[PDB]
Amino acid sequence: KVFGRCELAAAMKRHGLDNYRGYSLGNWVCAAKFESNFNTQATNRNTDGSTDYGILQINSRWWCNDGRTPGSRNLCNIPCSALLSSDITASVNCAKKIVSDGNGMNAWVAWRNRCKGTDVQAWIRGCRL
Ligand SMILES: [Cl-]
Ligand SMILES: [Cl-]
Ligand SMILES: [Cl-]
Ligand SMILES: [Cl-]
Ligand SMILES: [Cl-]
Ligand SMILES: [Cl-]
Ligand SMILES: [Cl-]
Ligand SMILES: [Cl-]
Ligand SMILES: [Cl-]
Ligand SMILES: [Cl-]
Ligand code: NA
Repeated sequence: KVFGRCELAAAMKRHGLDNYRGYSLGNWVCAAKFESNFNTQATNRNTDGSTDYGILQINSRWWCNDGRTPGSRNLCNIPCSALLSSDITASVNCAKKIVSDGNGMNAWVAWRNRCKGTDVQAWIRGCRL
């Protein structure tokens, strides 16, 4: 599913991401924009052999099982394919664990490089939320 911007903001908000670990909703929308272009089916191989999955590009080295990432863990206790669903529940539950791991949203390199410190409120402008 390719979410619209406000459509994703509303779903993330409903799932409790707004101000989760202190990160406002626009941070999460910005991260999803640059991680997946709001496409739940996005997948991208990393150089280490892991793969990132779904709207928030959650990686298989630590967070989900894809059966092809040697030495990796599955700390969200889910198959990585569950992160590609139209329904973002699994991705959000897993993202909550990631952003709690110690470095906050810096875990998403694209957030650090493209969203951190910017006017992230713009990502929720116009939305009836
Ligand atoms: Cl915001
Ligand atoms: Cl881009
Ligand atoms: Cl894909
Ligand atoms: Cl992989
Ligand atoms: Cl995801
Ligand atoms: Cl594996
Ligand atoms: Cl393969
Ligand atoms: Cl393994
Ligand atoms: Cl999803
Ligand atoms: Cl933080
Ligand atoms: Na894994």
